[PDB]
Amino acid sequence: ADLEDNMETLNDNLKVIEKADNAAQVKDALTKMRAAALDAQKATPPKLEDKSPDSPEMWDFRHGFDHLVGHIDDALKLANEGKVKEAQAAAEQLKCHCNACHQKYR
Ligand code: HEC
Ligand SMILES: [Ca+2]
Ligand SMILES: [Ca+2]
Ligand SMILES: [Ca+2]
Ligand SMILES: [Ca+2]
Repeated sequence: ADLEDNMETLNDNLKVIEKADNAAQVKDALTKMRAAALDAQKATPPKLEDKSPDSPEMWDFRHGFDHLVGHIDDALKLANEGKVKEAQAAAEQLKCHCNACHQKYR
């Protein structure tokens, strides 16, 4: 549903997470993020123009959303187990996924 908007959704919900008060909020943000990541994973960034879905760049692109959903799952667990700050920290550790893709395909 538009790659810009998917990316806005991940960004945004990182902020709510840092600012959050209780796991239920954090739980909801990570939900939004996960869906965003799966939707984004289906799109074609401008730099990957006329690259066939079997190209390494488009494989690598889709791959990058896979590691990230993993780490979002791994953080959601902490959420459902009431463990806020540790999930608020796991969330921070997600910026490792953000940087790597961007530097390649933004
Ligand atoms: C590739 C597998 C990506 C990962 C993982 C993340 N981002 Fe991304 N982002 C990606 C691309 C290819 C682009 C450019 C889209 C375009 O319109 O050119 C972006 C852009 C953003 C932006 C800017 C959005 C805007 O208003 O134009 C933001 C704020 C952003 N991305 C955030 C973001 C965060 C917070 C991520 C980790 C949780 C993250 N992205 C991962 C590609 C990829
Ligand atoms: Ca746009
Ligand atoms: Ca924008
Ligand atoms: Ca928008
Ligand atoms: Ca905004």
